[PDB]
Amino acid sequence: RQHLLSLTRRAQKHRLRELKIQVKEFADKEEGGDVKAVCLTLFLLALRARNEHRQADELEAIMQGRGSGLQPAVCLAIRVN
DNA sequence: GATCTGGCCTGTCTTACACAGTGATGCAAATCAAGTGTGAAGCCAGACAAAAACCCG
Repeated sequence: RQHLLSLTRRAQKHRLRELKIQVKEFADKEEGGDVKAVCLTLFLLALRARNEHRQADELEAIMQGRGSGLQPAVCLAIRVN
């Protein structure tokens, strides 16, 4: 009810229960059973309102499996060679 | 007896059998560290007007 960095996982849960309600219903009725992409783009927009295309591109990269992730074939290459 | 020949003995000669990987130095290239005011690529403005993909008489 006060802040969120100190509010725990379920404290935040009870804080935005109704946020979750609306977002899940709208998502799984509009995108035909999906919440990942809609919450993804929601956070992208709500952070890009502060024109932080650096973090936007970084998050789109981690969603695209390229950057600070080392896809398992790469780590396997390193362990072998 | 005298010699022939065949067997064994070395004796050379042929191909082959394990070196790139270690930690160190040492130069060349990159960057980067400030200065300070720029413009440029998007941001987003609620609301409005020309195209691709597919429904529809």
